[PDB]
Amino acid sequence: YIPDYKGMEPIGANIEDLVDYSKDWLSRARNFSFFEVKGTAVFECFNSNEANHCQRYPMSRKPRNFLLIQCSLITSYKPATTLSDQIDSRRACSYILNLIPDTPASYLIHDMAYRYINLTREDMINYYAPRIQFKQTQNVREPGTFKLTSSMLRAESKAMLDLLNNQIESLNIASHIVQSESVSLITKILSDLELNIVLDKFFQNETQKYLIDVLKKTTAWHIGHLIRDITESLIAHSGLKRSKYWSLHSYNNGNVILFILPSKSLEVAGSFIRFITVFRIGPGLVDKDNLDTILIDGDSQWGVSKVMSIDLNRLLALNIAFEKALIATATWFQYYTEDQGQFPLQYAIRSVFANHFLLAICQKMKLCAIFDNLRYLIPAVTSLYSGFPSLIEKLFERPFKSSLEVYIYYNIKSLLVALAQNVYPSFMSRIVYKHYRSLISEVTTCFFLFEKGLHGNMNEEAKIHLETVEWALKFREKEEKYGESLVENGYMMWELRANAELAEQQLYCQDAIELAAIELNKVLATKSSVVANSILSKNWEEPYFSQTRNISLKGMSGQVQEDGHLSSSVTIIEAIRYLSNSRHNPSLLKLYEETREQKAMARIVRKYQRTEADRGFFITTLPTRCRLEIIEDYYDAIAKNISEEYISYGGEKKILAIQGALEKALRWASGESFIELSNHKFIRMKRKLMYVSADATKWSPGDNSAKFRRFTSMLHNGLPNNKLKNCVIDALKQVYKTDFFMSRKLRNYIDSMESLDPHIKQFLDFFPDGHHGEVKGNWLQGNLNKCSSLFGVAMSLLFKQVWTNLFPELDCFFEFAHHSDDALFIYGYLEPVDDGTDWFLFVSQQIQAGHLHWFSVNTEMWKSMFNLHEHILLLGSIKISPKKTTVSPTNAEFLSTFFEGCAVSIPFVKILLGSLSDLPGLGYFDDLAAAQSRCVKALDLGASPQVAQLAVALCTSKVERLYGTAPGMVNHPAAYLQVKHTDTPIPLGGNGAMSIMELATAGIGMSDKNLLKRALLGYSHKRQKSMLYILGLFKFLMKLSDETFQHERLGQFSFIGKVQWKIFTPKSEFEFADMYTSKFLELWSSQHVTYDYIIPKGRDNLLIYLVRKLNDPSIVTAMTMQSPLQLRFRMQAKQHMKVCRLDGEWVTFREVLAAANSFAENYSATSQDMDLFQTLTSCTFSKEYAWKDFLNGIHCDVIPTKQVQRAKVARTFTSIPAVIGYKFAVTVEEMSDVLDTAKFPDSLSVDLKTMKDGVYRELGLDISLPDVMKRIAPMLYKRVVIVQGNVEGTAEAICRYWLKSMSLVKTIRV
RNA sequence: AGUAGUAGACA
Ligand SMILES: [Mg+2]
Repeated sequence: YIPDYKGMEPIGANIEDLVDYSKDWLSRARNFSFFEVKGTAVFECFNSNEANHCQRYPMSRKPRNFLLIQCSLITSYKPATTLSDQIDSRRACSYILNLIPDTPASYLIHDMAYRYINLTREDMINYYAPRIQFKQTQNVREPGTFKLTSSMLRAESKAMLDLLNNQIESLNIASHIVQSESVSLITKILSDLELNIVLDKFFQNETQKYLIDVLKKTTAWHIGHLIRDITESLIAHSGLKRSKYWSLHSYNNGNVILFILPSKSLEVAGSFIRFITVFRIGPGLVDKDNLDTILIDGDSQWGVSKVMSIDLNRLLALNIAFEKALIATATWFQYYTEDQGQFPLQYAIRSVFANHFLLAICQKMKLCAIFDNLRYLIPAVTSLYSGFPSLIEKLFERPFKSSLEVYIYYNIKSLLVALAQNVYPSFMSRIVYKHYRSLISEVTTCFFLFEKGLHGNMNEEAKIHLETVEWALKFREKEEKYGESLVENGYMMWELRANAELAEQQLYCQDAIELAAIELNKVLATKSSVVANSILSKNWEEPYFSQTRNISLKGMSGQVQEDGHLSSSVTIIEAIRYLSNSRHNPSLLKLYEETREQKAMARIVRKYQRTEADRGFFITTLPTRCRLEIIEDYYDAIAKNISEEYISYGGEKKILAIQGALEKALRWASGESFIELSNHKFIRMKRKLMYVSADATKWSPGDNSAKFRRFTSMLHNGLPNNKLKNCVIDALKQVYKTDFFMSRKLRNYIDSMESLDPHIKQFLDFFPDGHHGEVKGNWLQGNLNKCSSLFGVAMSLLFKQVWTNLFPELDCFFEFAHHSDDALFIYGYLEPVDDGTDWFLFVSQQIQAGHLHWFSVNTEMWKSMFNLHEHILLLGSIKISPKKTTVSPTNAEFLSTFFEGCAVSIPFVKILLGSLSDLPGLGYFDDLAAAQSRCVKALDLGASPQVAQLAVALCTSKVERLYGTAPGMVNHPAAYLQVKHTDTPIPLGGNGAMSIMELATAGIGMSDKNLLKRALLGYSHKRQKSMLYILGLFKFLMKLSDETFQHERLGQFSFIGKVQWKIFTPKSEFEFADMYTSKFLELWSSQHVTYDYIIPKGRDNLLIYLVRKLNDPSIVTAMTMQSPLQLRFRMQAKQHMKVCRLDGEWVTFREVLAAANSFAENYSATSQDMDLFQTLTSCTFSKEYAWKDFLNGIHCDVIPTKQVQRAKVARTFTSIPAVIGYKFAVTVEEMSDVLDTAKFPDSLSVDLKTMKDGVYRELGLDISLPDVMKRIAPMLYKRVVIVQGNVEGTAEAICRYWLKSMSLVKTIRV
């Protein structure tokens, strides 16, 4: 009933006071926060920092290791097999036993080789044996492992084993010999890595000859395949049962030997696989200084590497290193083609590929940090004004331990000085780009070559708490200095006029807040009805827990335990706990009323990102989520009506909106300006633009949340009262003070440290009880993004109003874009046309008339614009970053996107590289669909069709080897099915090879429908046995879909159906999953069919619906699987385990294949199946085949005219659950719940009448039948492309554009 | 010995 809360009275702020304050503030010279970019300045910065660096860190004489694996190749590489491994291992051990060991590592490999060569015939039989026929032996306990006890170890090998189970220096970058040595070493490595050892046709001319056929002969290519084999062996050894034993593998005809030492299993957290590599000395990933030993022979040298301990993250990174480098070099290839208008030469391509492969091999945190610095440094020295001195000072705040670090520093220094001298010379080549986009993209690809979360876990666990503790302490000092009331309620403007120090972060001006709210109300009042309806269109009377966001599997804080930590749970568990302990299902406002007295609590956990410092995100408790949901719903509803706020936009509508803003800015500058003159005359003026790509320093931490309260009390909503407004203000008051708990991991770490250094003592003092402290003002990051972004928009509008009042004679222009801590400001200013006469005189006349603030607009008035905008933003506790903010007349950066004028450049390599890590863990069909979907998303984001096709091939191959369905593997369909690999349905291991264009247009499930059409046509034409077999396979798939339940249906949708996979089974079975028996759950699902499409709105039925949710196969899998645990997928999927679902039991994929074959061979085509398949072929091809028909029928001819590049532009591709619920509703509670869910309960029947007819026409099926509509319903619930300028928004034109871009350098006419 | 680190770790 929206309980009445205390409101806040206005204070009557006057815009005249702020205008006169700005008049005074602009009469003095103001120091610009940025520095001009010149070659001499950057050179001086580098020189000073380089000379000062030697005092920061102790002298180091030995460069540290940078290569994770050391190996070498002299000949072409062949993939390893079992027999090949056996013969290679025998030959390699024969070679090794003839060498002389001197280091303990050489002694250890000698002992391992002796033990392996002294293994019997039976041991060699059990060794290499598949899991089907493996039998335990005295020496061999696992298929690929042997035992090597201490009775068979020398003194040196045992010494090495003891070594394994036992301030930071830096090199001299200032030294000119250290740089030379590092450059020589890295250059030698790179040079030896380059040593040579319809769309399909276009791919053949271009992507094969100049990209694939060039890099296929390189040493890097074959070394990458060898690294894949070695990492596959190490992954196989990392199993929970195999890891405690020794292992010996050989590659390249016995030239490379991998010795795997006993290791902690990689299924555990914080474990390392330990291994040694012994190889023949030659070209490749060789670092002689960091090699453990070199054993000489009769003109043969054998490099023995150190013992390397590698974690799961780096091992999985190394496993896909070849594909990573390949996609990176292909992206570089396309970008070079776009920039230079020509294909790169062979030497440059080989160099780029070797550089990418070296970067992917060296998965080290320090190189990642260096590249993270570089991706910000490059925009700094390429701008007009930037914080490049601070960025260069930050680049030197690190020790350079490895040779690669010194080499990269050398290259970075050279590139930055050359850039600031000015044409964009490349960082990893010797080409001169014409566009800054080519350069920034290339270095961003280099940055994305590093996997996320390479940081040290223990250090980062503290580094994520440090900032929150520090800024809470700062807030405490501010409260002590100025008083609690002044800090919380803000300072008045008359106080700022007396104390100019008041303008700083965590302090705000009440007058500024009110004036900004007035400026926003000037827009909000012209759409009062729209704003009010949007507010009322929220979940204000809907029950709280009947929302998907309220029962999700995302993290949640529980209650303070006996030890004092905050519990870890998920949202659904807390929802079920509250519902069990409650009597009804409360509303959002009711839930806030019940839990208002409890206090906001939070924890911080790692985000696991690839930045130099890992930011952490906060997990709060339930009442905190209620308060935040109230505030964020209110402010999202209000902010949807503001065009300068960009979080409220869609996922990719932001790019379109910022494009429109840029067109407005460029249209304003197209023209001229006129300044009236004393004697009714006019001084002409030229319009100019200046973009500020701005970041915000400590956007949430250095903030005061109370500033929102008054803002909320003054923002215009069309509601007829203040009840909801007062509730939002109350909720904001209830998040002002929060409990911040430290993680138990950091707590135990500090508890294990005995004595404490002073900084750790200062950090620990923030927590009085030792577990949680109190944070004021700071709204936790990602909790009030919409509110704070709208507040920043309001402050920008306040600056606009103040500046307009300041200079009514000046017709300046302003465009503002806010996305929280990201901002894009566009200042349109005026310059004298001819010389400066009649303008300097005019400004002097204005000064002589008392308008002293005109001193700021004498020259470069955009500087004064930014100064005043920054000051007014600081009035609202918003600091523009002095380092991360760039100022430029041409180039802008916003939302990870680069603009040059109005052009758009989105980095598509990020999602392309993430496709290689795409693993939903739900099945072969689902994972293939996800990978292809991400490749299609890359195509929409600017990837070329050829590069997208290459990534599609790589991702499909990766998924095929992941699930064992590729030819020669155990789950290959051809071994058990009487059909071909390409004629098999995809859910049954069918071939995933499919062109990118059809996936982009037709869809993801096109392959199964095409196979169904082929089988139907064959059977209806000549009645083959093979076509009847394929139809029987489709029938078998349809049976499996019927065996499942409607409420258990996730992932991609296939009408034919697919196998159901359960992959991860928890050992604890979760909480609240046993209060209702399985029989009860299935009977309830049988007798309550309305709830397979809607959520129950009553507590009694919603508790059952939620307890049933904890037993979904896709829920227990997703509630226990982590991002890298795809490691386990190499054992229980490829080698195969009890994963798939068949006949109400969990079996292997092999059992599913056998059952499919048996059902398909004994299959007869009936009339019902005939009609069903006919409808499927005649209804899904009425639109999808038209895409295939459009692509096949069209013809492309290559015009001899050379391709012309152009600026890119973003174009567009131009409730039902309640309906099924109403259809299936029988009981009174089901009807009530579907009426509540439905927005228009009265029209529902008519809607149902429209649903039956619409499906009967478009889908050719009647929803009156239960099974048909049950199959149809998942599909009934159903894009922005970066193209060239001439392409229109019609969906028939974007496919045409893709066909035109089928060739990278040639023009195509259709 | 590795990863990591001017927060003491894996161990
Ligand atoms: Mg920015």
